[PDB]
Amino acid sequence: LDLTGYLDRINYRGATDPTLDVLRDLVSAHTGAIAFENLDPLMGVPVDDLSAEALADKLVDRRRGGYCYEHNGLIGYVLAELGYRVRRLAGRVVWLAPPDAPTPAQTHTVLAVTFPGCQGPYLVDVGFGGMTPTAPLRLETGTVQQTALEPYRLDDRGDGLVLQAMVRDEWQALYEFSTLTRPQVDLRVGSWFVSTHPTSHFVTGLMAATVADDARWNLMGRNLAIHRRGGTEKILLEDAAAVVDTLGDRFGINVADVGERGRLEARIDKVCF
Ligand SMILES: *CCC(=O)c1ccccc1
Repeated sequence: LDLTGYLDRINYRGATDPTLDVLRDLVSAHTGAIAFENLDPLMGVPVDDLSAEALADKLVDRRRGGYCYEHNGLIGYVLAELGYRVRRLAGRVVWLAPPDAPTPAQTHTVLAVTFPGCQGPYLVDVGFGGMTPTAPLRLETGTVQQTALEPYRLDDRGDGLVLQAMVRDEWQALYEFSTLTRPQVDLRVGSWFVSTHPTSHFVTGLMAATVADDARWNLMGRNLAIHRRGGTEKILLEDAAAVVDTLGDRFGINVADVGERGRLEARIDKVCF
């Protein structure tokens, strides 16, 4: 119910009516202000509470980032309060995987959004780390949808859909999802798995992502990548202390919220180095 707190956090100043332009402006403000991060699962802190109060406490009041369940959870509550009709969906991540790869777990969550006067439903995803669409996408197959960054495309895959994006020089399948509404409890089960399981990439490693000035800032451990329209520059971070500095400065995460910096640096040192 802390609508004001959220809007100030994302530095939004426009209108609040449930329209297409507002949805575009909110998604752009959210993706540019709240970083993607897995500092909680990395530090052995599970992501179990997906209520409006818990997510606003962390992502707004404490100035932290989060992952898919936290990002799409928070924006989903905000949009519902503004008058948008929000349906929470579940997805399986297939990024960089070939078509014959083993069936992935349902560890991603996206939103199907409608509003007064809309021609059709819209896909909203502000929680897909390094490749999250910075614009609401028409929930329709075949159409190429250009954003402020990469172009996106949805295609019909079996009993559901698949979101694809043109990364570098080829169309890459990001995730496959069903358009069926999933209850909150199913999302909690998925979030528990991805934040506690010893095999999860969010437990074993560090991942951080943001968007700032027509560019994508992606961090995989000590590997920082800045993806621009022109090209990509890669920076190999020297030590765990420099990694924490990047998380605080470049990514705008309140690192002090995690606890003693020495413990976070030691965890990054043992995991990334
Ligand atoms: C919650 C899952 C999530 O945020 C994610 C999965 C796979 C790749 C990027 C982000």
